[PDB]
Amino acid sequence: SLIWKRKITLEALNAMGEGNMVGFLDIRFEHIGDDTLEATMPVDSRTKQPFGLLHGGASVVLAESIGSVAGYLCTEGEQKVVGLEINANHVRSAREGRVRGVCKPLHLGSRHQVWQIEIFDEKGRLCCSSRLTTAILE
Amino acid sequence: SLIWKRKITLEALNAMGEGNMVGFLDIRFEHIGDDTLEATMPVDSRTKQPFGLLHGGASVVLAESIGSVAGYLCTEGEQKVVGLEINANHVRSAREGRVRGVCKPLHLGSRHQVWQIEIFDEKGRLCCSSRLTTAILE
Repeated sequence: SLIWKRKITLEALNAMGEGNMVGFLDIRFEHIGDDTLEATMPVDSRTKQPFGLLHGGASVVLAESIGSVAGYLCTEGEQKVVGLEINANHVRSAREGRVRGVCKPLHLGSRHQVWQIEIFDEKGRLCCSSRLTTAILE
Repeated sequence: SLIWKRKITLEALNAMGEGNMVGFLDIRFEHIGDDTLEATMPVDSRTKQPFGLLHGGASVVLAESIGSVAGYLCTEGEQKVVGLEINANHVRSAREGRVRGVCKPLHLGSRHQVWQIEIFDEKGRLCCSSRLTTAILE
């Protein structure tokens, strides 16, 4: 059940975000499984909408940040991935703590990938369910 | 045609984002047409992915931020809107300057709305095309 083509530590994964949006929002990769990737993100002033709830766009930032790196980790050599389409349903609000995105593959093709990212609050309740489609670039 | 059911100034729209994600990303509402709403956002360390390009999630934050306010402005009284579903197609990268989101209605119903937000780079080229589906809550 090992999907990755590249090895990475959590440390090197987290180093990527410095000085860009992932770093700005304190998105933190927490777990690399054989076939899943997890990261968390705070529900705070940088990720809230004007009414004090997690911004739906911040959930999508989290989903795309995880899916894009998972996609890259399933390519090899100088190959890369480019995001084509992302979609999400917002099913429950969040207001505090950190939310966790859990990313698993739906398709790992030679030309495209599809990733499912589900985002949960600290009580394990689903707050957002998303899918990302990428193209592989040679 | 005039779609709005509430009056608001640009200054009042821009005040909403102070101390939350919209303000922190320097998202700025710039134009209220009779049937269109426009805001801009910088491509910088707050909105880039690790390779110097506008993060696709940042495009979705911009789209959801504009569409949510647009939706609200087409309701009345104590009604509000909640975002249900969002999708976005990433069609061109952006690397610097500001991008501009342009939000227009696809459908305004009594109980749900569908908004389209197109995001253009500083040269007017389409970079992201998104749809936001909202519910109107009493």
